[PDB]
Amino acid sequence: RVSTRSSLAEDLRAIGLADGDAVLVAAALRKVGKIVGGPDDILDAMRDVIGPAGTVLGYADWQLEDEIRDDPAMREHIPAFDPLRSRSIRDNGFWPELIRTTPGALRSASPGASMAAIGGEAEWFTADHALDYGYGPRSPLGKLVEAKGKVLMLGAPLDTMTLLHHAEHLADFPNKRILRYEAPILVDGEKVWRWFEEFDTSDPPDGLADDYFAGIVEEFLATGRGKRGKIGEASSVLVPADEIVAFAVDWLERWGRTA
Amino acid sequence: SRVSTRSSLAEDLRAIGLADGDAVLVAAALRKVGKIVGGPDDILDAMRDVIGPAGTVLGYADWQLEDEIRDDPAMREHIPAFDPLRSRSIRDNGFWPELIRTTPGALRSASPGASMAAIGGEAEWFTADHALDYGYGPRSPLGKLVEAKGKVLMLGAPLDTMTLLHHAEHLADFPNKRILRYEAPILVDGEKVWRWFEEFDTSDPPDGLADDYFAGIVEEFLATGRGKRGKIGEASSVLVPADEIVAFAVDWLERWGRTA
Repeated sequence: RVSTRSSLAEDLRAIGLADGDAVLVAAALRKVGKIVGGPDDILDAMRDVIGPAGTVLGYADWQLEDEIRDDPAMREHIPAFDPLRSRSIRDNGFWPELIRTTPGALRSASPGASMAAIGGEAEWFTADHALDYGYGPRSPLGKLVEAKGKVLMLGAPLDTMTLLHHAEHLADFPNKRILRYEAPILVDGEKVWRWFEEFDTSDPPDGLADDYFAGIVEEFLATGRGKRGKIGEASSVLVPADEIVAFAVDWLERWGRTA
Repeated sequence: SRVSTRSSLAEDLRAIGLADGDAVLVAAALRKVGKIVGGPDDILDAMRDVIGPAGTVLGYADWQLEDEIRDDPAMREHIPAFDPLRSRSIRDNGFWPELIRTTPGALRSASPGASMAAIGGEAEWFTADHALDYGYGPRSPLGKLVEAKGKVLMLGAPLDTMTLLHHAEHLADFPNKRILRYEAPILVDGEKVWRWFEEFDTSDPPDGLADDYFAGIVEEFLATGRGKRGKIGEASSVLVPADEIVAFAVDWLERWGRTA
């Protein structure tokens, strides 16, 4: 069947979205199916279910492709990171670009961990995003747990749950990989190369698989605290950010104590 | 097999004919340009560097409607009205018009079928007072482009996608000019109100002509030496004065209707 802004609203209410919720969404918009007014009907329906006080987020990142790090003669030609002009990454899909390009949207300043938010608390999730360790508490992810937010996997593969990288920052497990890279950002309004360091989110900890987030999400849904539903034609899940992070921290700490 | 930079694209745009201050309507196929360092925005950034802050880059936006609005009924109330701020550009000619519209500081026309995204110094002038009915006539950024003696750059896109020539279809005097009538939801007094539109049909060539007959008119105009070709990145491009090819397409169409 075709999905409308009214139809998508009922599908989002059924899966467990309410007024005032702040939900981080990673979406594979192709699985949703035919929509009348395009994929904007999804975002418009969400802002109707959660209201103007609710907030919708999306993992923006940016198109850099690691050709900046050690391809000199590119350095003077790589544009600086601008949280107003830098396009979001196309790895997980068009959904982060849909939020950012929507009028009235905002975008945090940490290049690797940048989130595109829109809604009443969009000014709060994007503000004061730490550059180094951009997945820690001083990030939109940590504020999503602090605000008891939700996460909706709109047909996207479950291993793409970026929120669980915030659990990697908190989990006490031995030998985390410290990733030090150099990226160009805007310092005093001009392009300046800053040295960054964070926990390796491009590769899992030594031992686990690249998609070990998928097993953590499937284990959490087995508890019943999560909800599974369909939005249009895309089978989706909806989990609380505060519980699945604490569930993943215990998952990682339990796995790390085997030393 | 070379890569293009913001500085590299600027020097390529200067050789094709782009200069300071002038306006340029761009229909582009960004894949033909090849690898670019800072993404496709380097193309738009390079133009605004060559044309200066007073120049204006325009793009044919239209909007996503897919003609499912046409007569599919009771799907009528579910169609969001046309918003020159939130309705996205059609994706059939490429990402370029949406690249301009989503760029900060850009504006967008008000005629749904013929809407145009513009950014630059005179972005306010080109997008203003765009007539809903006959959105390709003299009261459109196409007519304002001819008035300001702008240019048209075919950045890898096929020459039959030069939208400016639709403005010449409106000006040319040839018999049996088809008329397209349709209704689409727009914004009247801040609310969605359906409106019947009347315009010269642009989705089909007039009187059994080739669907790509725009490409021939540009190819014949380029034979006069009045335009200029040149590679921008790795894409063969065509820069053409806006006023001269409209006068060329008018005489081409008027003499064609006479010969019939």
